[PDB]
Amino acid sequence: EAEAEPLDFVVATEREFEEVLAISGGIYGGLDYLPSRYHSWLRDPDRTVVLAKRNGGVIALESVNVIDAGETVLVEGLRVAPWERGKGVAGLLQRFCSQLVKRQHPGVKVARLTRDDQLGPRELKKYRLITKQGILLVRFNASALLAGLGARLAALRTSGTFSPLPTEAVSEAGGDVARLLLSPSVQRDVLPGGTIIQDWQPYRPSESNLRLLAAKGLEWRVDSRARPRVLTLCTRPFPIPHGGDGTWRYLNIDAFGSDGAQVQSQLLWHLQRQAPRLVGLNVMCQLFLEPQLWSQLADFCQVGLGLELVKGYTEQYLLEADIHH
Repeated sequence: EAEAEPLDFVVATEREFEEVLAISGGIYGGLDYLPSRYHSWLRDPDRTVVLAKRNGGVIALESVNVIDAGETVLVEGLRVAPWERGKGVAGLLQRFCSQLVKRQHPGVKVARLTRDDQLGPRELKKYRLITKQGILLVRFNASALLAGLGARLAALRTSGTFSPLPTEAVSEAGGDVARLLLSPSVQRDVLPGGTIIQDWQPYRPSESNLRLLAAKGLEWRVDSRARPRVLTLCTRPFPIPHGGDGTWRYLNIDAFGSDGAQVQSQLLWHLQRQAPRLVGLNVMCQLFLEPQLWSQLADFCQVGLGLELVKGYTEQYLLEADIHH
C-alpha cells in the first residue's frame, strides 16, 4: 500500500531538534556529532540542512555546505529514521539536495564527503578517492589519565623507552597556521592528498577556508615551523551519546605527516592540553594519521600510555564526485 501523504523537503529549524534526535539512535556507534552540532549547523551561512517530512513528521536529514570558495559542496549527516529505511528515502533526499545546490550555487563543481565504510565496486565507480587516513580510537577517563601520566612518563624516560621530543607552537592569531597551510611544500609533503581534514571535514588549503577554521577553536602543533614535517590539529571536544549518562566527550586529533615519533609527541602534547579541561568526564579520542604509522601509535597508546583500544584498524576515506546536469 502506498503512503497516504507525500514527502515534503523543507529547511530545518530549531523546532525539529527533538524529532531529529529521535531518528538518530545508534548512529556512528554512539559517536554521533549531530546532537551537539545541530544548533550550530542552523547558524552556518553557506549550509542548508534539509529535512524530509511525511505527514508533518521528520523522517530524514541531510546537510549540504558550500566551501572551497564556492567550488565544493560537502555532504554530511545523511540519515533516515530506522522505521523508514529501505524505501528509497535517502535516495530521494540526496537528489533533492543535489538539485538545490545546483540551482542556488552554480559555482559548485564537485561534492565531497568522508566515511569509514569499506569501499566496494559501487563506490569506486562513482567517487574519486582523494586521500585516506588510518583511524585509531582509544578511550580514557580524563581524571585517571591526568593522575597517572606523570608516573607513566617518568618510568618511560628512566627506561629509555620514550621521552617526548621537542615540538613547536603554532598560533592562529600570530599567523603561523597560514604560513604552514598556504605553503605549497607543506601541502605536497605534509597534508594528506594536499587536503586539510578536520574532524571529518575536508578543506582545500586556502585563505578562505583558513577563516572558517579560525572560528572553530582549534589547537595546532608542529615539529618545526621552519622545517615542517608533522602537523597536528585538535578539535575542541564535544558531547556524544555514548554511555547514555552524558559524561562522554569526543576528542578528534588529525595528524598530518610521516614521522611517527613526532605524531607520538604531538599526540601527548594535545592530551596534556585537553584533558585538564575534561575533569570528571570520559573521552573517546580518535586519531587520524598516515596508515603506515597506525601500528606504532596503537602500541604507543596501549603499551606506552596504558590507554584502551576501542576498535581495530579502519580507514577514513575522502571521496569526491563531479556535479552533473
